[PDB]
Amino acid sequence: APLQLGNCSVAGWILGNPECELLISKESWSYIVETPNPENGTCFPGYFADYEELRCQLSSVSSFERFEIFPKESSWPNHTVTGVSASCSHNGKSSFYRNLLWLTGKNGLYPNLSKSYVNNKEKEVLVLWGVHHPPNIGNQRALYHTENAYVLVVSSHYDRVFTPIIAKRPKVRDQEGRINYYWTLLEPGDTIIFEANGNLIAPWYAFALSRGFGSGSGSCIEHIENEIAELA
Amino acid sequence: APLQLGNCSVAGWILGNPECELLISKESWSYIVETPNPENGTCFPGYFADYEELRCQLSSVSSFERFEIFPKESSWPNHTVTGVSASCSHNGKSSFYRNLLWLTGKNGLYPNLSKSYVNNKEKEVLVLWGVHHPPNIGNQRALYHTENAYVLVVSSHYDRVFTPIIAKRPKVRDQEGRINYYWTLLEPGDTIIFEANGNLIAPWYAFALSRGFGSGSGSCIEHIENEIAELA
Amino acid sequence: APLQLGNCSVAGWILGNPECELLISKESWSYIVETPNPENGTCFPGYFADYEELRCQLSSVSSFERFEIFPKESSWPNHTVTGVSASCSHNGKSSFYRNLLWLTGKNGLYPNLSKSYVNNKEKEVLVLWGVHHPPNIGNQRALYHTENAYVLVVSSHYDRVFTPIIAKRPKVRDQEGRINYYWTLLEPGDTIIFEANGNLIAPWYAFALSRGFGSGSGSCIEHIENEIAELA
Ligand SMILES: *[C@@H]1O[C@H](CO)[C@@H](O)[C@H](O)[C@H]1NC(C)=O
Ligand SMILES: *[C@@H]1O[C@H](CO)[C@@H](O)[C@H](O)[C@H]1NC(C)=O
Ligand SMILES: *[C@@H]1O[C@H](CO)[C@@H](O)[C@H](O)[C@H]1NC(C)=O
Ligand SMILES: *[C@@H]1O[C@H](CO)[C@@H](O)[C@H](O)[C@H]1NC(C)=O
Ligand SMILES: *[C@@H]1O[C@H](CO)[C@@H](O)[C@H](O)[C@H]1NC(C)=O
Ligand SMILES: *[C@@H]1O[C@H](CO)[C@@H](O)[C@H](O)[C@H]1NC(C)=O
Ligand SMILES: *[C@@H]1O[C@H](CO)[C@@H](O)[C@H](O)[C@H]1NC(C)=O
Ligand SMILES: *[C@@H]1O[C@H](CO)[C@@H](O)[C@H](O)[C@H]1NC(C)=O
Ligand SMILES: *[C@@H]1O[C@H](CO)[C@@H](O)[C@H](O)[C@H]1NC(C)=O
Ligand SMILES: *[C@@H]1O[C@H](CO)[C@@H](O)[C@H](O)[C@H]1NC(C)=O
Ligand SMILES: *[C@@H]1O[C@H](CO)[C@@H](O)[C@H](O)[C@H]1NC(C)=O
Ligand SMILES: *[C@@H]1O[C@H](CO)[C@@H](O)[C@H](O)[C@H]1NC(C)=O
Repeated sequence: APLQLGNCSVAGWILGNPECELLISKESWSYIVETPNPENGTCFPGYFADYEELRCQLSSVSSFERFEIFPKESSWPNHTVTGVSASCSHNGKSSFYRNLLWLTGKNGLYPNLSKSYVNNKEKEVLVLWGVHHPPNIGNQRALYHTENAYVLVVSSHYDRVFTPIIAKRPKVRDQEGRINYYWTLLEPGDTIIFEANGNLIAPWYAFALSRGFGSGSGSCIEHIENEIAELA
Repeated sequence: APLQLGNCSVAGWILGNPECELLISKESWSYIVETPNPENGTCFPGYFADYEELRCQLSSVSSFERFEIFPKESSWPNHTVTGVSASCSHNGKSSFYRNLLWLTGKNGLYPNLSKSYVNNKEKEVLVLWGVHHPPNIGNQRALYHTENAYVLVVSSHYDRVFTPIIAKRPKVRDQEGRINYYWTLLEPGDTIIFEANGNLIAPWYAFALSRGFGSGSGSCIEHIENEIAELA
Repeated sequence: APLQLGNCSVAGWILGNPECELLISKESWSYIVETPNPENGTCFPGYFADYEELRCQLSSVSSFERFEIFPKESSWPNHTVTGVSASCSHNGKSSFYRNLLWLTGKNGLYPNLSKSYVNNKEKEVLVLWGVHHPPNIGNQRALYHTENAYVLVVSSHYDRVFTPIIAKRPKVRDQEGRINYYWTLLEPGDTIIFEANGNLIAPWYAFALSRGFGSGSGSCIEHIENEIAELA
């Protein structure tokens, strides 16, 4: 039972690109069907880290659930949660991915961010977030009132620090700057911790994946050895 | 002739996890047998770099030898070589991997470390080392008497610098901090150089691998093309 | 129709190692034939990034064209374009890769470099460049009159900053220092931007690749699923 998907890419589907009306009551799947030359992927162009592995850790999924992880109403009273960009306009209305929140400062200097989530779903949780990369220091200051910020993400098995690189690139969809996307799988019983002083796009929704026994570690090269074994 | 292994992972076996009584007169093997859901892997939880490739560069091995590379008695007269952690307790006794030495300072400021080894085994040598990542600056100071240190590893074909990131993670096996593992293959005739001013877990033992003709470059994706060729 | 290649590696061929007389009227190919234990690869030893993927993005190619991207005569009036090294000596004459230019300063402090190229070939363009890593600060100063420099490379889909690490390694081909190689595929209509204040080896020639329909994204793991599908 292959999952049916339109003119969108997996990145668009998982990030929550408004242009993709994929919000349907679909649970498990054996395959993902994707247009070989998709258009509706990332609203704000940029690099999607480990994109190949995310089409291998979701190549076969059992029970699949979308749930809210960090509600905008209560999670960030001291920050702006309306980082809307006309980069894309569903119904001609500027909007952002429906699973992410682009946070900015207000009144004074961007207040420090310290939040965490504990996985009590009894399933592995896929958490997605981004890092903002301004085209200019003046724009970085406009959003965060600083010229120097970092994003740190910590879990039991994954730990990385992200540094924003300010530089102007060729315009893509009229964007001079760029957003990079990162993700990790949070094991049951663990905690994901986010710490930042600016240039953070926070997770809003997260996905719980049963996975089942359709794969091994899920990583690619582990979805081939099994395919070869099946032929042999 | 598959290699028999208990409830341990390859990481545990190669690092020297005391809980794994795998110290047997075993040389060559055609396969590695590993429990699909292993428990006895890394004593001090953390990230193991390039773990998939180390189960592909050792997927098929001819002559295999464990030898001492940097003896604790003579290699570090100016450092502590007893970085024991109760993280694990063989016979209920706190101990560390039997192939690695966690070095710390003594008396004064952690003395600078400059050591090297020349490969004269006529075989490729697998060298493993780690980098310490404190949960707090106070703990970094307790061990090294500094708040700023780096680890540099240089060879003919591999050259990387490691920077420790101090941050507290969720406790794993009661550990607030974390150790990352790195490795490289040193070609015959080359030299591996270690330079550091703190936060280093030095290699103690190293492995000489004949490898033979059971693989190509050894890298994965090079252990599949050959498998497909065999089917075809 | 496999491409015939001598005692050289792909890295040597694409970089332009003088010792490799592969400058022939060869266009498309279905396979690349390479000596399993090649000798004539990189003149100045060092690390070649993403080398496996460059033997998978060129595993099958249709029309293939070598063209000049940044002519030495007009592109750098304020820099030295004769960074010759005796590392190798075709006809016993010190020379450098015939697709790269090792730039150095002159008279005063290495002038800042800002250059770009727009892809109007209607084909994907493969751009190669390098980063210099001195064995000593004194040598870095001799070439660039500085002790601190960086290289930044920006495109629509790729954006990375390179930091040189000064350290002495074991001599390889009598070289105490080392050069690392990096590359990216520039899509039609995009622009590649190079910005640096030292330690840059600039692209001189670039390749236009038709590619055709002999592969998918071209990435490895995407050249295997197709091979397995063919068997099945
Ligand atoms: C994809 O685009 C084509 C052409 O506009 C359209 O006919 C098709 O319905 C689209 N797919 C979906 C799911 O809307
Ligand atoms: C979605 O794809 C259509 C082409 O069918 C394009 O016109 C539109 O701009 C795309 N929107 C986004 C957000 O990519
Ligand atoms: C917002 O700032 C006030 C200090 O003015 C602080 O007491 C409060 O806890 C902060 N709220 C959040 C969510 O950080
Ligand atoms: C966030 O906390 C760090 C110390 O951990 C501090 O140096 C930094 O200035 C704080 N951020 C802001 C905007 O004050
Ligand atoms: C692995 O664990 C099981 C269950 O305790 C035990 O019976 C088995 O002997 C263990 N394997 C080894 C090699 O000790
Ligand atoms: C080894 O595995 C056993 C479970 O059989 C567990 O109780 C013990 O704590 C583990 N020791 C280490 C060092 O992982
Ligand atoms: C230990 O320190 C002394 C200086 O007090 C130095 O002479 C000696 O060479 C050092 N030994 C090592 C192994 O670094
Ligand atoms: C190690 O040597 C470097 C210079 O290469 C020096 O800056 C550093 O302070 C030394 N380490 C210690 C603990 O003094
Ligand atoms: C490769 O080296 C061998 C041995 O010197 C030589 O005979 C052969 O002609 C070389 N290949 C090419 C293309 O020159
Ligand atoms: C090319 O290979 C030959 C061995 O046939 C070797 O003697 C020569 O030094 C190599 N030249 C380069 C630039 O690698
Ligand atoms: C060379 O330097 C002069 C300033 O003396 C500047 O006007 C000129 O544009 C520079 N040329 C290039 C190619 O950077
Ligand atoms: C290159 O420009 C930067 C500012 O973007 C400046 O800080 C740097 O010093 C310049 N390089 C040189 C050699 O002056």
